[PDB]
Amino acid sequence: SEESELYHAQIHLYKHVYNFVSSMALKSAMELGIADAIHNHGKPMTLSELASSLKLHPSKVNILHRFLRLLTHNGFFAKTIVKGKEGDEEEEIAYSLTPPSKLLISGKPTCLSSIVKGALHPSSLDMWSSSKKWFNEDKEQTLFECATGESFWDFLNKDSESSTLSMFQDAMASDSRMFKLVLQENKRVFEGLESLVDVGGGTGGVTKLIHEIFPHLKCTVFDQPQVVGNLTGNENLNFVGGDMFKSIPSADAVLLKWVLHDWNDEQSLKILKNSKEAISHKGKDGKVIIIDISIDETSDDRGLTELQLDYDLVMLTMFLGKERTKQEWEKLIYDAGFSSYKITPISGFKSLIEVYP
Amino acid sequence: SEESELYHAQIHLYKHVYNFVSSMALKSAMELGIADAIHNHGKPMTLSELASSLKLHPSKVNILHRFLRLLTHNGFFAKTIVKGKEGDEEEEIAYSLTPPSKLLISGKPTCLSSIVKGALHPSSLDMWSSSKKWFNEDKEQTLFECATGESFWDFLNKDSESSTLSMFQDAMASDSRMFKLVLQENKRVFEGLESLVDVGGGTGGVTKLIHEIFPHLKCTVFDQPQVVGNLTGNENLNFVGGDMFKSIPSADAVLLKWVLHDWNDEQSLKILKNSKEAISHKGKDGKVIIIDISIDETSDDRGLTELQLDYDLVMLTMFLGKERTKQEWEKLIYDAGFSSYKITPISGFKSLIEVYP
Ligand SMILES: Nc1ncnc2c1ncn2[C@@H]1O[C@H](CSCC[C@H](N)C(=O)O)[C@@H](O)[C@H]1O
Ligand SMILES: Nc1ncnc2c1ncn2[C@@H]1O[C@H](CSCC[C@H](N)C(=O)O)[C@@H](O)[C@H]1O
Repeated sequence: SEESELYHAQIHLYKHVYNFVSSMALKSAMELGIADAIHNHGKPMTLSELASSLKLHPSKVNILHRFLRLLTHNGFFAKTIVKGKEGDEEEEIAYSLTPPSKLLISGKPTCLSSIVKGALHPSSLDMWSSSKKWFNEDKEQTLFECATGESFWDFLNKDSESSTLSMFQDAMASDSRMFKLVLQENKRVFEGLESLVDVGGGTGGVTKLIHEIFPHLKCTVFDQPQVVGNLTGNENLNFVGGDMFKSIPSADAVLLKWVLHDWNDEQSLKILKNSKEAISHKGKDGKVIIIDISIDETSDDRGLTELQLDYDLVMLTMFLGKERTKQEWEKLIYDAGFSSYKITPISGFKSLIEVYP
Repeated sequence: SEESELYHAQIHLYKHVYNFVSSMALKSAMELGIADAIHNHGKPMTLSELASSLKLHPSKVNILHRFLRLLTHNGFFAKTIVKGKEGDEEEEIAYSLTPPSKLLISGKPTCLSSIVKGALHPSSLDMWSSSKKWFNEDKEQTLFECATGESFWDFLNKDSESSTLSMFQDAMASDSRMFKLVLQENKRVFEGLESLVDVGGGTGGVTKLIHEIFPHLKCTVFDQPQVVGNLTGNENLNFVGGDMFKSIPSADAVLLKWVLHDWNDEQSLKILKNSKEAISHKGKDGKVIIIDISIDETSDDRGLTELQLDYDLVMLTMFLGKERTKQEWEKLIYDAGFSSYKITPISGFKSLIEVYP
């Protein structure tokens, strides 16, 4: 017996084998618009009612039921027992939305539909059939290039991929929108700030959001001369062109939103150093705000670390990109000269790091 | 704040969105033969050593590392810290197998490679791109037929699918082999039995296994006249042709291995009734043994119920088949007249039901 003790070993194995089914079940739920239907019904909905709302063929009803059962077990729906109308139904089960599923209700600031649709789009999953060829080849490329022949970006730009591109940029907009919510949920981060520099803020889209929640904050959008060049306006809105590797505008705080996952530790350290100098005049009152993923391998929420590692693997297979771990984030901020830092989990699995001198 | 409280809602949502990545990571691990390599090294293996064993290009090494990190987090590998050979390596991490991964070592009775390879084969995953079309169409068919145009079985039989068919029948054999292990791990089930009837035992493949662990048990392979017709041999081996819906041979016990998930409750009840009569002469000493899936929705091992529900969904999308829940198994055995029953979990997520009169 000792050693050759299966079962515990098999349950674990199969559990990971069939994980994909849970994702496909969620995918279906959103592509069918179950949340919108129940929400529009605004009252626990019955299998028949939902079936009728989705205008499903009678043969597809029991398929809806099967998907509902699993999804309910996965916490995307709550089961209720409802009345019935006399000579029919007797005792029937009704379904209600749950916080997780409410995120799938469209026409709402919190809708994450487009994002889940892109994350589970065929162009995101089919490439995996080339994983073995990808591991054993001599060419350095993304798994997407290996399986498709072209890079992900070139694929979207094709003419026969017009719709695919609309979907992904809908997800992109949906992601930048959610930032607004991050601001709303973490006002204490920007509370005692008189000014802020949005490094690599491009045309000022993100600053605009910041201004929607904090109208009085003096924001200076910093980017390259060409990207900013002209642009002006507002007493609290600022556009200055320059090079973040040489110097970044002084302010109460420095925002680095999605600007460090593109640079290596060397280039990232210089940016952090220039960031510390830009707040240097505010002394121990200034702070650097980093918005990027941080994987906490030693976290107690194993599921969250796994989700983070999952995402990181998608960045690898699709773009050959990487996210940093909490420790390498620590090394970076300390090697830059800061005294402490505070990580705040945001948007499911992302992070908001507050760095203090 | 109340109601509009995200985060907890998002972490849950994304966790299910990106579940597929864990499956693809396991898929890679087996297609690369990481377990075989470490096992053949028979000592915790270093990233370099494994990289060299897999003969990976230098550019693919860091990809191996990324996949290893996640898989380790998912418990398929244990990290160790090893020596190093002087002027190189310094302190390097080594990887060891875990019970779950040891299941991937080939040339062993417990190897579940072929099974995981089929379960994660493109012919098993690509069809999901047609899920929306499948839900909204009027034709009753499997998701595989909807996306491919042909049934799963016809696909395997094609000439251009010779290899695909070898893979799936390797998985089938691998599954029937594992039964031998189920027997070894549950001898007390067949311990006090003098005889046994293997209903729908076909040509006696499964009885052969039963005879390997229990040489003295009198087994009578029961099936249709044509499938058995001739076949004879052995004092403890028996072949009798007939119809299980009319009557099944008497014996100390009746085995129903994968024979009930093909019949509806009506046909399944008749088979159970005829099974009770076949052991009727042994009184309260006889038993009916059912080997088929049982989903325990109220189980405390939520993960196992989810895995079972996952599998059940694959049977739906690929064959339009179904597995039963523990309660509907209960209704069946009680409506047949039995007094009690005992469910024993086997092979990861399957079940072995012992039914008593
Ligand atoms: N030397 C440099 N100085 C300042 N900005 C630079 C730079 N090199 C590149 N960039 C800018 O880096 C930005 C990276 S993208 C930054 C993302 C942005 N804050 C968001 O929320 O989406 C680009 O807008 C690019 O123009
Ligand atoms: N009326 C009947 N009586 C007995 N066997 C029947 C039958 N109708 C169909 N079968 C048999 O039902 C079996 C279902 S498959 C049973 C699976 C088998 N015990 C295993 O371990 O793989 C077939 O072998 C088929 O020949």
